[PDB]
Amino acid sequence: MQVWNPIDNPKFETLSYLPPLTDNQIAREIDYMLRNKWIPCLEFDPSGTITTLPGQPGYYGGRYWTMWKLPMFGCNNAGYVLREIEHCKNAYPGCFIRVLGFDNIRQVQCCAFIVHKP
Amino acid sequence: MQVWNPIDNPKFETLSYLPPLTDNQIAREIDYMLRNKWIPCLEFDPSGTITTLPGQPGYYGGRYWTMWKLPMFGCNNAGYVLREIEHCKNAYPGCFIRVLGFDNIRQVQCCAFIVHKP
Amino acid sequence: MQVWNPIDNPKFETLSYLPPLTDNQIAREIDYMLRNKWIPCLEFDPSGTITTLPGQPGYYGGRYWTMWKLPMFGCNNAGYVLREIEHCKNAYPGCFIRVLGFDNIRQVQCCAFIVHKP
Amino acid sequence: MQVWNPIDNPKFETLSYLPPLTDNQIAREIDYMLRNKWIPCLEFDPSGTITTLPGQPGYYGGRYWTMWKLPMFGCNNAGYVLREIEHCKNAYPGCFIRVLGFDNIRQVQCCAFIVHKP
Repeated sequence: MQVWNPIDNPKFETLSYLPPLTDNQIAREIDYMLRNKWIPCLEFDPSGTITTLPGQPGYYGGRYWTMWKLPMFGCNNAGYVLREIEHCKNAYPGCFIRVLGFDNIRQVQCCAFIVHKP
Repeated sequence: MQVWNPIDNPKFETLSYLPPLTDNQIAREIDYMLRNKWIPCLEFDPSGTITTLPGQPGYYGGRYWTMWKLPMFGCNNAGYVLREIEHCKNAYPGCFIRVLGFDNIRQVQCCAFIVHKP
Repeated sequence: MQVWNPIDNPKFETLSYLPPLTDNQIAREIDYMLRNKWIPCLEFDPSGTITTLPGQPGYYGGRYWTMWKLPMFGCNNAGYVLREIEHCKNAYPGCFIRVLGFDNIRQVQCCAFIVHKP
Repeated sequence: MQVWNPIDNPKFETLSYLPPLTDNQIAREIDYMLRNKWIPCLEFDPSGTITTLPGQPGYYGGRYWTMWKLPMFGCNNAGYVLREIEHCKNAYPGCFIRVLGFDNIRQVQCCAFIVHKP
């Protein structure tokens, strides 16, 4: 029998229950988005809390982050996405950073995972 | 004439107005729960405050604590409950700890008292 | 022309716009309450702020203080009220203190002023 | 491509997106108010934040400041407005300061800009 820790144990959605992610395993999730013709993007924010309202169902605060430059339309190689992450983290070394993708035919995001923590 | 102190004087429900509890007087409240065929349990939480809501009668926040492992079904000797409290005290030396009992025929708790303070 | 200061300038109701009160001028407001057959009392509290509620007219929080021992029924000399203030000042040297009076025929207070500040 | 900074970048309404203001171009915005027959005034406050209410459209908190002495009725030279700003700066060296103007025929303010920051 073992006990799960309730104090100071935050989580960050998908892939947060596995061992930490290495640099190889990161450029295998981008070649899967490129093989299906999706569009990469980047974001950053200094905090991650959630706020509500008294009597309004389905309203939450803290779901929008700030966009780095613009979506990378017409991209074929995975060596540019990896270089943009390094430019992002040299200017803001005290924020979180997250990677997304875009399906343009169904208009919905397809991926999300964290690559940097403060 | 004497004056009761209003500053920094919290209380913790049953048995809090008596002198502090010794190790002998603790293993006399367990032999009374065992003589009536009840089931022991343990809990712990870092805080103890209470919160309310504007216009909802009978709603309070801060009434659930975290359970240690599981209720001790089929227990006859009082030397195991005393050993589990010591295992609980080494993992979390900065929390409160409470002892409970269960009546399975009327479905209601039967006792509660505090054994450790931060 | 001169300017009235808006920063860090609290006030405490009646008699608070006059120069500070000396020990002589304090035992002249008690002989005026005793000449009309009223009953002295004492109070103390650590804070002095006021709160409200969203949509309830005439509700304010922070209007009750704590009472020292009991009202002084049947008191004729002013040397006891002055001695009780000194007993109150040694037990709680970090609170405010107020002096009250009671009219028992119209059931309403008649006086109030501050004698000690933290 | 360049990125606009989202962290710790407050703004103060009109003329805040231009380079900082020198002493020459502070005595050119007053001769424009004097040529149209308007009335100068001054203000100061220690903070600059805004607050709202749950369900009341068009209500905001933090829109009133404190007035220095009085509006300058019948003023023709711009050397008095410049001297009053210096008297205001020695008494309260930890507040913001604003300059206003008044049109008495349409009853509406005509300008506002900041001249001192903490």
